[PDB]
Amino acid sequence: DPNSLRHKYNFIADVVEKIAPAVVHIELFRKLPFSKREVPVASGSGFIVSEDGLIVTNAHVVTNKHRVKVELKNGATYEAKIKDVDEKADIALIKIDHQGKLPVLLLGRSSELRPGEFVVAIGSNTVTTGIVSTTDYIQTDAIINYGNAGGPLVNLDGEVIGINTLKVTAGISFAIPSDKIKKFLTESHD
Amino acid sequence: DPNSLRHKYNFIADVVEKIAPAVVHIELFRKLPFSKREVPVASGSGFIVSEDGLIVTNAHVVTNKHRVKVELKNGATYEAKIKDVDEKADIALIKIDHQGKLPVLLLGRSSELRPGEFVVAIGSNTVTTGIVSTTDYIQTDAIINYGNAGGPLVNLDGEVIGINTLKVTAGISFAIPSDKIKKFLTESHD
Amino acid sequence: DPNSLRHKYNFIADVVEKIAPAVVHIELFRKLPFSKREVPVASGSGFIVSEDGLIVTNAHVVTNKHRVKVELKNGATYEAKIKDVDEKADIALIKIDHQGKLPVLLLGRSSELRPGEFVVAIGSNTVTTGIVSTTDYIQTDAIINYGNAGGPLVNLDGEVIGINTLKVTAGISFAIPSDKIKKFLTESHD
Repeated sequence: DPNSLRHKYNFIADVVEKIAPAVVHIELFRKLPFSKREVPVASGSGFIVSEDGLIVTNAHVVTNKHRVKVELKNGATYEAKIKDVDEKADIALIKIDHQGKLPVLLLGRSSELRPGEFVVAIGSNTVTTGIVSTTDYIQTDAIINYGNAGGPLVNLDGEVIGINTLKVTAGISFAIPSDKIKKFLTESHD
Repeated sequence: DPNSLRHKYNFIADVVEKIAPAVVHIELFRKLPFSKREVPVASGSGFIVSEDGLIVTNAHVVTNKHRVKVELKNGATYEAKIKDVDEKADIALIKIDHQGKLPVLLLGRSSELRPGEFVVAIGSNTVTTGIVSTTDYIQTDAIINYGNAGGPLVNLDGEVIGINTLKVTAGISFAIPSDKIKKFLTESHD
Repeated sequence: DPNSLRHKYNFIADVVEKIAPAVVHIELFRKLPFSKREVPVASGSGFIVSEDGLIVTNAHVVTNKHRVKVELKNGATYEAKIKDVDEKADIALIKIDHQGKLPVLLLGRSSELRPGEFVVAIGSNTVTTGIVSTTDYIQTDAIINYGNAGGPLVNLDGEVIGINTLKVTAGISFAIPSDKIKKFLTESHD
């Protein structure tokens, strides 16, 4: 039955299946006090914004300090390189040397978001959904935790319209807008 | 693409765009101890149930005590007047003298709610959504906080079927039913 | 208007109306210290997986210890009998002697769940909804509390794809999968 409710109405499933591949797991490693032996300090999610392997996450998953390894949905790990890390903006860009063209999430214009729009908050995997709760930051219903922090908050078209953050206020989560990411990204390409 | 998921399925956005104008921000002001100088004690949301400017909220946003100012979505502030405040019912009615016909939210019959119905919880702006979790009060999934307390909980037709309240139990929010509001409202018109 | 949003899009209401009858309220009673006088120790939900009145819940609503009474949506109470209680699996099967064929929830294959699928978490009544947050246990957005613990987590077809559990982690609820239930159930029929 394509007249069935499950087929007719799992539009979030449809979005997640489309974006999961471009969402990646990031791990921050620090060196032990007087050792050459590094160990993971921070873990998070990010996503790919370019075929050759540019990746964006927030400044908490990645900070210029440490060493970063990326792991792709498929399960191959990759030493990643830190191209830029704006702390004020809470955004980070890293690059991995992948063999062949990668899958990419396009950015949506977060000024077009309408209050009430469904969005999907996704990481590495773990996915929650909700709506845009306010027209800075984008606020939302959707739970954000360590499973999806750093990862994208997307609209029903599969367009990144935020980065998930762990800031929460009275049940409401906060994400950095894609418009800040657009900005950040163009000012790095300098 | 009107075949796009974002167009096809943002029905909550569609409801919010329709009701936002009739949802208003209320502020309760008290006089300082021995001064003529008043200051805001309480803040909340309400909505309009009549063109000339009758407005309903709960008895926590407004209580016969203080002084109330209303601010409309558009941003004009207005001294509001307290027409009735049932404490047992946790409902309040106030009136503002607006220049011209205002937008109005109709009441739905909250006995018709079916378990599982999507409802939208809205304030001033900030919006959350969920479902009716139980057939007194209407219980629901949707987060209610200071952003939308006092404001309406509506059904997918844009009909007020509750007032948002800050009572919460094991994750579940409570709203005063429109049927109590209908009651309250008719017993005031006395 | 069947072109109305409320008619067009309350698919969760539609599912809940279909499954509510097969969802039941369970109560665990223990004997007072040196008395014949028993009193309720635990309360929960379950559901029916057979016309003659087999019922499943988790091992927390029911444990081989106590005495169990079932109450049906309609409101008739029934002494229930404990047919099997796997503690490691956190599943329990009980049987009630009902007069006539009861309504039954079929099991879906929880390996078919896709991340993002809407599911509905239901008890006795109280209902919450969310999505599958991870491909062991099924994780989800939906609030699970005492209102629906023990009860089924279902997919949009009305197929039980989990049992609701009170385990929670960073906002995310856990349910025992239908595939474990299938397993459990066939190994009991021994």
